Amino acid sequence: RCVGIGNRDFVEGLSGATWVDVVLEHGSCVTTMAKDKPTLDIELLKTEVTNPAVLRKLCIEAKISNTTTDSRCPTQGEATLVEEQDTNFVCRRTFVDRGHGNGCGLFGKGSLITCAKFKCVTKLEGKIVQYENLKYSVIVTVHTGGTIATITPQAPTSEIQLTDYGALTLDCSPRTGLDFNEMVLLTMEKKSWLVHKQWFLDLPLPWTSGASTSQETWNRQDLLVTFKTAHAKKQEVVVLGSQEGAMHTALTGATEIQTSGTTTIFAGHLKCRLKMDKLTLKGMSYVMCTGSFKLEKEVAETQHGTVLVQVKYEGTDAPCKIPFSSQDEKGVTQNGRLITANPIVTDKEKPVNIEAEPPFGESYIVVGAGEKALKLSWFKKGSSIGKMFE
Amino acid sequence: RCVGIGNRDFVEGLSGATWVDVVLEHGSCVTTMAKDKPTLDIELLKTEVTNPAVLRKLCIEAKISNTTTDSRCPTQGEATLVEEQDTNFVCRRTFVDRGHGNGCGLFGKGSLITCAKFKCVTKLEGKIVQYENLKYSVIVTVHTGGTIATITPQAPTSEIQLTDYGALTLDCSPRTGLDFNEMVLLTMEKKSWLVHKQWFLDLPLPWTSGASTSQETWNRQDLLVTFKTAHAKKQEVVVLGSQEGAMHTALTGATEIQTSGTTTIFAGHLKCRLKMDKLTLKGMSYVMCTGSFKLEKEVAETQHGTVLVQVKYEGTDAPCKIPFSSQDEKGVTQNGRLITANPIVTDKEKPVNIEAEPPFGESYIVVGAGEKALKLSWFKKGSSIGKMFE
Amino acid sequence: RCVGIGNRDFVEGLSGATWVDVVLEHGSCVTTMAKDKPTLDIELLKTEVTNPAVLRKLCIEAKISNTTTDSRCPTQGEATLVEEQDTNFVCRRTFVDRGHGNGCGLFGKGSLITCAKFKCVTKLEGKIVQYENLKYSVIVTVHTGGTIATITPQAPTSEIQLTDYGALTLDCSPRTGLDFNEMVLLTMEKKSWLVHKQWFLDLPLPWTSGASTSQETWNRQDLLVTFKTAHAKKQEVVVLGSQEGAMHTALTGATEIQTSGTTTIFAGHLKCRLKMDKLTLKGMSYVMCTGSFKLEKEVAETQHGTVLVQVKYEGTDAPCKIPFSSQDEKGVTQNGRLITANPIVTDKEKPVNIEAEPPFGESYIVVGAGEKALKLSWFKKGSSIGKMFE
Ligand SMILES: *[C@H]1O[C@H](CO)[C@@H](O)[C@H](O)[C@H]1NC(C)=O
Ligand SMILES: *[C@H]1O[C@H](CO)[C@@H](O)[C@H](O)[C@H]1NC(C)=O
Ligand SMILES: *[C@H]1O[C@H](CO)[C@@H](O)[C@H](O)[C@H]1NC(C)=O
Ligand SMILES: [Cl-]
Ligand SMILES: [Cl-]
Ligand SMILES: [Cl-]
Repeated sequence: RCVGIGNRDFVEGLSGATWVDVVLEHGSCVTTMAKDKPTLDIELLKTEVTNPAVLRKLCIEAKISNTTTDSRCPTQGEATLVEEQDTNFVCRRTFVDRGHGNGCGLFGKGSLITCAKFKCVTKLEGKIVQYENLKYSVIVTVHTGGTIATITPQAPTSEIQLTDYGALTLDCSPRTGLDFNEMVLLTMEKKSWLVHKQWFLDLPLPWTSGASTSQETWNRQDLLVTFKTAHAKKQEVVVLGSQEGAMHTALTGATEIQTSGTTTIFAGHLKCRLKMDKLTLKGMSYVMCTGSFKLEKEVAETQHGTVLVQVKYEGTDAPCKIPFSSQDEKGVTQNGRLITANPIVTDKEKPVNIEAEPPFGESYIVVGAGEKALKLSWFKKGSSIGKMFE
Repeated sequence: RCVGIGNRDFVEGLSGATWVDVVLEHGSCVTTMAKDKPTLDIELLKTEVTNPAVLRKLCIEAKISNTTTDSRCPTQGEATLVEEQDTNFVCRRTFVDRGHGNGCGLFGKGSLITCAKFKCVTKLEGKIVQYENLKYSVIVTVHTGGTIATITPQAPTSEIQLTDYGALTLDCSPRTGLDFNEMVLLTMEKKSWLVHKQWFLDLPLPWTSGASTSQETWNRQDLLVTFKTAHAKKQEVVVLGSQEGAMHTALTGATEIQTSGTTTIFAGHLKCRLKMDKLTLKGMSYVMCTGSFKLEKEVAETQHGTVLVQVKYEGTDAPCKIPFSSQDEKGVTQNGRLITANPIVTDKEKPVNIEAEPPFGESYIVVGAGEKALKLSWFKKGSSIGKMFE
Repeated sequence: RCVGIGNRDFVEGLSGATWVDVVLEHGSCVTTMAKDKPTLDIELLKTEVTNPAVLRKLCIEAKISNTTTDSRCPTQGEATLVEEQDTNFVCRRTFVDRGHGNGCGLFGKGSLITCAKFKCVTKLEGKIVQYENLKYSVIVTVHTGGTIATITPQAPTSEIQLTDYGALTLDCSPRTGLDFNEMVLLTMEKKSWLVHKQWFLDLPLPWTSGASTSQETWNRQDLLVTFKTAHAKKQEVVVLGSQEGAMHTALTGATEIQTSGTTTIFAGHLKCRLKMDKLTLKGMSYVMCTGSFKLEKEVAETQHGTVLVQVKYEGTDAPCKIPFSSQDEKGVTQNGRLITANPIVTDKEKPVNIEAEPPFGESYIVVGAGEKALKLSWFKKGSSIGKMFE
């Protein structure tokens, strides 16, 4: 089940250490073996975001109450309410017709002020992932027939003592992929999505800072509140309905994600350096596969410019290296664009996930060699920050 | 033409691989050679940004039409137009004098509402560069007397098969320089610039999200529209002229960039690790140059704290290493601040580009050794996000 | 005083170079030694941010003057002032009661406009740290019984010539910790803090772009200015007091930082690669400490998810490696979360600083082995962008 480490991925020093490169991906696991010692496996078990900070909260369903109105006859100056100075209140000033029929000695315009109490009933939250929120669990196993290392952006290193191998340092970083500088965690009711940051910040709903407070205070309440036409002494204030449906539609296409409580689970990717004492490893070689591949399922698209391809091998020579190619609209082999580190069929009866990054526009993905090759045409659309909330 | 790889930039393992460090820069090319094998050259051919997402669009020239006005006599309540609920329309409410001369039984203030249709005629776009938008083409050549690798942030690796050398992995990353988290691609008409992000976001023009929509809807239309003084029954609405000229002036100093269609070409920089099978490379040594250097052209300034210096060598001992130094206002040699990886005169008749990062304030750049040295004084101003749009 | 380099942290090539990993932290210093050569020490001396760009300036104390009012009798149209078109002026329109007692032939509402000149008296500035603003001074010493390298994000490399060791390349990067994409430098009067970016951008004070200008022009002046109730011909305009006190309270908990002029000093952290010519280094081993540790001071908390622990060793076997562990609320050893690279007691009478990154929630920190161990319970609160400015 593990992919063996190739001799290009390590150096034994004449003196000093043996240094080893590995890439860990959800699912995959990597293995190597030293001069007469037990097998060594490494594997990424999970990737979690925990307790991310709120950027802003937004209101998708508001309620209105305590509607108060003050009005004054044309010769009686500007109307005033004390709730004008209350930030729980949303207020509006006008002038209305006044005259004999409503208590005034003159026909003319009278001042009017109306204030109502705004309450958010249903809100959503946009949350930022910082370095302190990301965590990876990496399990390292010596096959005397396991130790779970915790890796974080600020604590990328874990020194671990192994039977027979000795002290082994794991020095791991996240692979380049999802960018938490640009993507925000959006949580509405019970579901979550990854959305672009300015998309979120520019949403036209009442909003409040994520900052620490005792007194929740909304900005842009007007976006959900409608003051109806005023009468001499009274004016109705109304509220829009819930915008959960408008938000659901605007989020169409955004990646949904699974979060229990304050924890969100990702499909992580790590690049690691292993440092151990000077030691001669047994590098593992693989011949290019020679048989055919079928698509175990449809080519899936990520929201950050990649595609995931899962294939099944039909040939006889596993374990072997999967021949992979990308060609742009016009046949040019690209000699790159393969994201998966270890494109290896280690088990003929296990499907193999391959991630790759197609050119923009029309292109072709090719797995396998020769005429036996699976050829798939792909169209990749230019980048977008999301769909407009209406 | 290529700079040879020095023995400090590789290790051959006692076992495992040979690992090699190289830095690739536009222009330069690097070379090395193994125990009785053909020469090996690597070179970065181009760097492209393709199809970046729109953050916002901004309106620099608007037009107005369908101006409609409703007015009511003092005793006839609030004026209303259905276009008040139309987001293509920009509206304004007031009260105006009404009386016998314009159909009203009373002298007093009458309600008035005016709505006009806003259209953007000329817009600009600010676009964000994400990882999926960046691409590098690297050509690798074996001198039997070439293979073009594609490298991207998410797919930094390219395995390539070479004559005599075997399987060679290119593992490349962008060098630290331009920061696409901070700098935005601004496109107005046919020209483009790199501008700071908050500079852009805080521009005082009507704007609309880059988000996907069928119905273009502007925010802050007031910034280009002027409602003139209202009359009893009518009111003119006017629009500012084009702000292309104000934008051109505010962009003064911002780096202009070349973009055909959705592609923008950069002068890229890559740091690479080459991994190949255990092999003894022939490391190349260079003596410090001993002759003199002339400036083939004026010292050029970037907008991110560097300067580019291109020099010509006048001495006899090429290929050789160019002695370089930086001293702060008060003579302190800085032992650093040289950005160029391979400051090598490989060809006496080719000029050499050198990039360096001066201290802030007054300093000196020094190329060459001794009294034969070229000494240049430099002033570097503190950082700025740009000039104010007025 | 220096921590010796372990044999896991270097490789001597069979051919090519000797490559060495080191982590440099304020305080610590690292050392190694080659086959019959003088000792070699490296140490980070300082970390400075110099001349960061202004994002926005915000006004915390404003002043008002040149209050002008125009008013018109009910039958005399809309009031107007030329300062309405002056961006130094803040203006407000209404209608007021007019009648025989103030010069008008009719009782009714008359137009009124009031304009006052806004001036900021006390401002604050939020500043962004870019790559060109960060600098590290690294001193390298050969013990014949020192050369100061300058390292920056864009110029991470420094080639230095040493007695006996030869040419030595320092290739250094900042460790993952403070994130200048997210944290902004806030300067009010003479103090500075690190604050979150959106916290700052969403502050409710009058603001102006950091962009280059001759004419300082504020947005959202209303936030400090109060137009009092208008009279027939006059209206007072007033200004809030200074908000320095409200800002001081809202900044409660934000990290304060020391800045003289345009320079801000940090407690930096660097990860370095040393490249020198092929050479057999003397790797240094340390046994795990066996004695006890006391807390020389209280466990300190950073604002980015770490804690600093300084301990004193009471045992007899220095220099030795400090046994460190973290367990989550329920006893699980985490095999990671240690940030300090070289957790070494090199001197029994010097305290040792240890930085670590606890799980969120309840956990335990453990220094020392066995029953002699110091066991400390910790609670870590979820992330926050700061406290609400009220
Ligand atoms: C008005 O709302 C309720 C009546 O429904 C009353 O008890 C409450 O104290 C008032 N709230 C405010 C702030 O007006
Ligand atoms: C008004 O504008 C044109 C007349 O120029 C008319 O044909 C069009 O349908 C109207 N548009 C709106 C929305 O008022
Ligand atoms: C008004 O303010 C002062 C009087 O205090 C006067 O000298 C100045 O020129 C005027 N400024 C403006 C712009 O009104
Ligand atoms: Cl009436
Ligand atoms: Cl009239
Ligand atoms: Cl009166």
